[PDB]
Amino acid sequence: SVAHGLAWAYYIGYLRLILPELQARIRTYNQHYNNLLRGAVSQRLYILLPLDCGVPDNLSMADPNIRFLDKLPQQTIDRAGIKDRVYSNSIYELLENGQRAGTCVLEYATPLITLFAMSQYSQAGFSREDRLEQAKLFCRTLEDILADAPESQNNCRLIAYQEPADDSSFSLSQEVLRHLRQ
Amino acid sequence: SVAHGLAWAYYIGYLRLILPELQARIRTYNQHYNNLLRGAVSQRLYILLPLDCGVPDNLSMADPNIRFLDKLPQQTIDRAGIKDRVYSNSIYELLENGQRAGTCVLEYATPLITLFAMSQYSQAGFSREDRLEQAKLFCRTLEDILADAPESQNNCRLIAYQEPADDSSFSLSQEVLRHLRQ
Ligand SMILES: Cc1ccc2c(=O)c3cccc(CC(=O)O)c3oc2c1C
Ligand SMILES: Cc1ccc2c(=O)c3cccc(CC(=O)O)c3oc2c1C
Repeated sequence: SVAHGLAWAYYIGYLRLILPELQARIRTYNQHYNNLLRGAVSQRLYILLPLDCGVPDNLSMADPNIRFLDKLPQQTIDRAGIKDRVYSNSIYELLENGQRAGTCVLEYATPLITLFAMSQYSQAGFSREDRLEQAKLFCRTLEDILADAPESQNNCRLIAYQEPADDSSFSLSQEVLRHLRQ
Repeated sequence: SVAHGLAWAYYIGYLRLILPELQARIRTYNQHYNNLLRGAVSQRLYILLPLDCGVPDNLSMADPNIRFLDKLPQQTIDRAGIKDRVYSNSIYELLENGQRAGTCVLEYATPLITLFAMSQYSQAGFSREDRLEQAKLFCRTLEDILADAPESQNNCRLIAYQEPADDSSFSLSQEVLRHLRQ
């Protein structure tokens, strides 16, 4: 199964690398730019999982109620298969009814890009129906990995959603706010 | 298939983001530091694919006839799912009888880390035998992808190899040089 392997790859090649020092990075940021923030970023990493596998080029453009505010200070990673790579995470403001309702570190799950690409390329032998099935499977597998994972406790949140196409009353910031509220 | 999706993920999420500007980065290196390197690094990316999926902490330590020389100039990435990310590549010295015999951009394919991990974790439901079969299928699938991929014509080379178990005296250094010499 591609989703099974993708979930493990996403965990092994990203999440178990980024999550250990994430809560430290967020506390550090909440220390030094506190005068600037007049608030506090939340502790967890919020990962967007659109089931249609539609990943935009820029998250800032994706919803007018989600707004880029700041970068976390970087993290260079020193491991096998990874040498001197610079990882950065972005911090977003979430608006509700014109007002700031939350601030969190937020990003899309990259393997959805691969699932989407696989459905476009004929050499991959992957249909658009295969795609939705695999995306749900990817979400559930990853969910299960993180439940039992030493690195993943209390510091990572999966936000999976299906977007109606295309009455489009959907709000991405509403969906994130629903998880943030806890 | 796990390998099928890992190969596509490696192409979609690394190789096609890195290959397009590789030669230019190398060409550019062969100038600014031509006086420092006193030679030339070859222009392709050499990807090591150990079938036993053993990927070392430091390649430099996998064979002592493989020594780290220098880093390439950095590339920043502007794609979807990957804003403000800094990628570097490494140049290695290959030794033969104590002297330099070649210079190349060299790295292990990361999905083999994932294949290895999956064989170690119960939750992955993935055996040692599953691992070797999938590693072979990964190489074949990746080959097929690169053969017809726009970004991957003539700037990439796969070095798949199987370590004998009888003699613990196989030479990665020599294997890489065997490809290099053409
Ligand atoms: C741009 C892009 C696209 C797809 C993947 C991916 O499938 C994928 C799968 C497993 C692990 C990674 C590593 C990462 O998210 O940095 C992956 O990264 C991808 C990236 C960076
Ligand atoms: C450290 C590590 C381990 C495993 C993968 C991986 O499986 C994997 C699979 C597909 C794509 C990527 C992205 C990359 O190699 O930068 C992947 O990256 C990994 C990395 C960076």
